Amino acid sequence: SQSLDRLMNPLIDQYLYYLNRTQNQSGSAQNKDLLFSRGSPAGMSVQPKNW
Amino acid sequence: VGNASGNWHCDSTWLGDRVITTSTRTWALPTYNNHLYKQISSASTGASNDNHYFGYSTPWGYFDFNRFHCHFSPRDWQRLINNNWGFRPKRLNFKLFNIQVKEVTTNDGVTTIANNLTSTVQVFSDSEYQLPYVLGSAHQGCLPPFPADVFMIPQYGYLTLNNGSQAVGRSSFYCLEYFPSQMLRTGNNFTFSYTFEDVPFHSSYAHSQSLDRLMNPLIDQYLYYLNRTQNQSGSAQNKDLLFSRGSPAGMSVQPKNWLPGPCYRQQRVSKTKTDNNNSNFTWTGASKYNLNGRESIINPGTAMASHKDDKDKFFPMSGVMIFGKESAGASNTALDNVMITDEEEIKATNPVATERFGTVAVNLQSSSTDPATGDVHVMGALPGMVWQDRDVYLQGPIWAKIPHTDGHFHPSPLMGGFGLKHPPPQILIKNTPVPANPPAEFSATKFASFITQYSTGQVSVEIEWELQKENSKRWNPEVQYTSNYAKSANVDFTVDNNGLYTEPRPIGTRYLTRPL
Amino acid sequence: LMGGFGLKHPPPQILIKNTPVPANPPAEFSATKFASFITQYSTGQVSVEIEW
Amino acid sequence: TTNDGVTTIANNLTSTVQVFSDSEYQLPYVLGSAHQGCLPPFPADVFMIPQ
Repeated sequence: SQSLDRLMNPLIDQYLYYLNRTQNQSGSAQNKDLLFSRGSPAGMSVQPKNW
Repeated sequence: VGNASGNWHCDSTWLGDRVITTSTRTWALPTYNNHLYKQISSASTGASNDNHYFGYSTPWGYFDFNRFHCHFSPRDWQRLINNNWGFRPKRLNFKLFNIQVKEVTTNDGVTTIANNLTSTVQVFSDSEYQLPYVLGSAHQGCLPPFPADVFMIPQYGYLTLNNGSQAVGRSSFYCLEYFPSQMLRTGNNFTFSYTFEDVPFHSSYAHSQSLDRLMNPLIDQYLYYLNRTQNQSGSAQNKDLLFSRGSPAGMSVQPKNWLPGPCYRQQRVSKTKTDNNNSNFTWTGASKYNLNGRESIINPGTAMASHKDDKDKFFPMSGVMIFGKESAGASNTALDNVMITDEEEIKATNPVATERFGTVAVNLQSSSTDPATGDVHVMGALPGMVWQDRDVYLQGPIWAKIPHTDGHFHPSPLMGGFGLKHPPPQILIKNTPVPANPPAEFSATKFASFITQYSTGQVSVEIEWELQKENSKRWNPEVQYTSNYAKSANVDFTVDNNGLYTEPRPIGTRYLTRPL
Repeated sequence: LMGGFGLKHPPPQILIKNTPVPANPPAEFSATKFASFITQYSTGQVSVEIEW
Repeated sequence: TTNDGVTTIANNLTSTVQVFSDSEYQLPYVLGSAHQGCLPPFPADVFMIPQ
């Protein structure tokens, strides 16, 4: 009744982070930089799984 | 009513080959979804066929302590590390007491809170694993690592078979109200005991030898191998076949007996942006798997080393555990607001996540320009493999329910920890709805006038951990986790002037050594 | 030096604390540190018997 | 609770106060220093508990 990639709770974020954006937008078209974000129902395909 | 329902049991006890940790925290639980179940999905949103979902939202909350720091203290975590080759869960004792149901009302700015003595809060344990298990996913809302802290109970929500923001017929909708639950008033309580299944000890040790370096550096081998196929002699090239036997001189060519662990190569990323390639390869570059159309990125996948040699500045794009930093944001946030784990004590058995596994032939040499040695970026299996698993961390996960299927492979939770067929069951809690004043004549319409109220109370969790003392005749001292004896304005793992507990950095468990 | 008796094991410290009672929480989860508590105090008697 | 000058005090029957004795001397002993906040020499007097 559940897909391996869809087990997490669709109401709670994760206390884990991951590399969100490596381009860094700001109006300079491109400016490298490193940014991270924590999992969320918003983006499930990028959350850390277990299997 | 006027009598305590339980005491504050929180402490640790060290007993030779066993340690018992007991934690107690104050919790708070608000009414969720206004006593309603709701259908949720990715319908009419940012879309993306790789982020679609279909599930439901329950008015229930749940207790979770799947984080190590919920039980062990920094000091305790240290004692465990510096002195034990391994450890495992054993028994579990859950207590729920001092139920305080508060009733709240507001009017014209005035907000007064009162006690609803004659109110109940429902609790039950899914000890049959009939409900969707959502503790395997490293979510927030667990017991605060700091005892004095107060936390809220996370809301329960599950997902089912979804077809792009649209469910199927074989999808499942569960009602938690269809479960027998124990109702508790202010003078009641709830206890529960659990027994962890038999699982292997966690590797709290680091190998003293590399898989490729086991042989005796003083003795040759009675085995030979093709040494040179060119044959030097002054004719530039003259074919011929020559063999030689292994020797300390050439260890990389000696016949071994085993092979490094599996490998699923990922892209490399430097901490120094100035060293990084341009563009946003976060997605289009990362490694992911394809599951029924919608493909998902791969977090810590195959247990592979983070960085090699000195290059401690590199790390897999999505092959390492990254924890927050108290004040860190949700979307933005730079390096100085995150903590990246360094899987290093694994370079002796497991390959490097960024580099290749090895090289393989691709053709023959029959008058054909040989060879064909091609790089390997994905392996797995092969009789003779030997590898270590991902290390656990103080703020890291603990256990994870092993999916019930026809088969699996080394069911070690990729995020680290223990894989349990029957893990600590989900403990669900819910405030009983108290309808406000009804009409004066019947109305078969669905009631919707409820008295807003919440509840608070304490909760105790006792866990017995079996240790595994170390037995090494290693002469030289060992590597130990220690605090910087140097002068400092802030003491690690404490509180600031504003009163806020912060965890300086993540801590592994592999410091002691053992011969491979 | 201030006078009295020197005890290796003197009368232990007796610590007391009011249990925090969180005020009405939100309607949706927030992993942020809770800070909305109901202000309250406590009073009572205390007896001490000593045989000299 | 207080509001617009109005200050009313009520009973929280369902409330608890925690107590314990450091009988193992694990915590810093601060009774050696002649501090104030002890039991009032006069029985009828009322005192506050030192922090």
